[PDB]
Amino acid sequence: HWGYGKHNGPEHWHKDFPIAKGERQSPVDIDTHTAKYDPSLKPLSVSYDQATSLRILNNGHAFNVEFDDSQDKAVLKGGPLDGTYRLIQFHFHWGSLDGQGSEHTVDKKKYAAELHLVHWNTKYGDFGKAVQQPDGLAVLGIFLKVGSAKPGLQKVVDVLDSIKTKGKSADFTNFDPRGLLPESLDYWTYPGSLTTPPLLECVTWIVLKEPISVSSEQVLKFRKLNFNGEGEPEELMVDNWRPAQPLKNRQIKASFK
Ligand SMILES: NS(=O)(=O)c1ccc(-n2ccn(-c3ccc(F)cc3F)c2=O)cc1
Ligand SMILES: [Zn+2]
Repeated sequence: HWGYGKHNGPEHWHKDFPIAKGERQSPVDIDTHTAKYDPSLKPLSVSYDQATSLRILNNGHAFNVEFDDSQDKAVLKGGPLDGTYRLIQFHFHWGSLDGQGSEHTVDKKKYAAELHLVHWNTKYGDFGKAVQQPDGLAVLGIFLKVGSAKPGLQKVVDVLDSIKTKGKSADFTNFDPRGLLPESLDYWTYPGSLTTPPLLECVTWIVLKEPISVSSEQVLKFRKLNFNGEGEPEELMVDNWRPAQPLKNRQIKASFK
């Protein structure tokens, strides 16, 4: 099965998932000087006031905080998007060292981690139908750097001991994802893909310019998670990021200049 190891990592994925070599794969390097300001881009509308978190799950590749997406409770609209996209889950990618961990890069700079807030287009009725469509998903990506603690992240950090291994889940209600956002909603956007198998080319990527800062203690707690299940040999869940893929015939657009 695919993973992030020496024998099953990103360079192997194309054997089971040939779209890994496709025309709109993610992540990419964001070259800030070649991105083009698009004044027709609208400000993002992030409406998370009614978000209903349900649970947190270690899926063996990352941990997902999952939300109730059976009604328009937490939605993303505006920006480059047409229609309404519902928040289904968020997760992170992170490194074994503070100098790596993000999937997107900015002028080849790697951040310590990257947050992905995953949303699906309500015109397709459910998430599984949405991932089959070229405009099915919108993922809001936010970079993490190590510095001051992020207070809004601490309740995530504190539950991780309960989902150490693959397949473990825990109740996780009343979490407010607005506490994970930076001050500015300036962004870059491009059409791309899921960054893990099945690597489907269904994502409008929206990557925020402004990182959030988390403390060294917070990221150390991510690095104590395990890829393995309980009772299997322990392998630390670190470096669960795919490297930058070729931009090919794509232009990255900026909402700011
Ligand atoms: N890192 S990311 O681009 O934000 C990303 C990467 C992979 C996923 N992902 C993996 C499996 N699935 C999935 C789950 C249920 C389903 F019906 C279809 C899927 F593709 C999925 O959405 C979701 C998000
Ligand atoms: Zn992700």
